[PDB]
Amino acid sequence: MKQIEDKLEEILSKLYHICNELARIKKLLGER
Amino acid sequence: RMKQIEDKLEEILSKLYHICNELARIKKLLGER
Amino acid sequence: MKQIEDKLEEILSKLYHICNELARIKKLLGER
Amino acid sequence: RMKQIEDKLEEILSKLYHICNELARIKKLLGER
Repeated sequence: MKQIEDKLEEILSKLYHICNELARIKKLLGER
Repeated sequence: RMKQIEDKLEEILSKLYHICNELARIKKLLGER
Repeated sequence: MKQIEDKLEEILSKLYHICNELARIKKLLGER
Repeated sequence: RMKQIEDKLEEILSKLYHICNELARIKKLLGER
């Protein structure tokens, strides 16, 4: 169960990296 | 057409933020085990 | 706890929608 | 430049599939409660 809690933190960190990268992609497309 | 992609990325980012909040909420409930 | 299991199924379904849409976006960009 | 975006979307999709498998693995472990 703690292994699950630690996995969730890990997954959340990965998702924040993805959000940052999608925002970068949306910027780049916006720049033309 | 590129504006439609941009707008969809914006929508996908908001959905992903919602998912992150829900998974954070789960994590808190597991720390209350 | 079952509420958590049901939330995870819900989140997974949403993520599969997102994957499908990103693939559509990658197609569209590829088409020029 | 557009090929770099496409390649990054491909990388992000593979990361999201990995996340989906990990969350499915959690879900199974919660059904074994």
